[PDB]
Amino acid sequence: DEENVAARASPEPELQLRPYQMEVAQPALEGKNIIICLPTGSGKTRVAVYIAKDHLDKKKKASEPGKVIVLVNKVLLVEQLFRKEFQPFLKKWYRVIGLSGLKISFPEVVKSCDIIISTAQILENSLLNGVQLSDFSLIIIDECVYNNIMRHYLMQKLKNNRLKKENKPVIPLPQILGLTAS
Ligand code: NA
Repeated sequence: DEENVAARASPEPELQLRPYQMEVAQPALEGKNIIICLPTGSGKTRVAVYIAKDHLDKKKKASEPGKVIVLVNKVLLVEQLFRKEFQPFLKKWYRVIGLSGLKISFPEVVKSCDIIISTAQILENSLLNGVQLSDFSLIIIDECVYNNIMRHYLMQKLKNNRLKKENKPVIPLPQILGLTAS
């Protein structure tokens, strides 16, 4: 019909999820740390991008810091998620970049961009050594390397419990979104 004719001439990618995908995303949309398990890579990716956009939109509305890092475990996945997914979906609203490993610096992409696609190793190197976990409001972990990052998170949670006891400000920690297909 008339609606269908128009839709057939509407080329921009769309980020409307199926109801099942919405159901499994819901706790992440509410800001809860969670794992999402989906049956396809394309589905997992679309859900990740939707959650990232929702997250950053809410932070902007609330005048709170918003910055997403997406961690993968292969250099080729960095360029894929950057150029084929997050950039085409969100470039209208957010500064997206992929960094895998020559002039571009990881600490500087963290300062200047809103969605950073990188490897777990690069984050871990920047952390275990320029960058802090608190810099990010959301960390998306593909195929949920990660033991050290997770220990680091948990230790900051423990440290925050001490800071609270001491009537000192806590250090902000990101929401964690783990993905697995499937
Ligand atoms: Na799916």
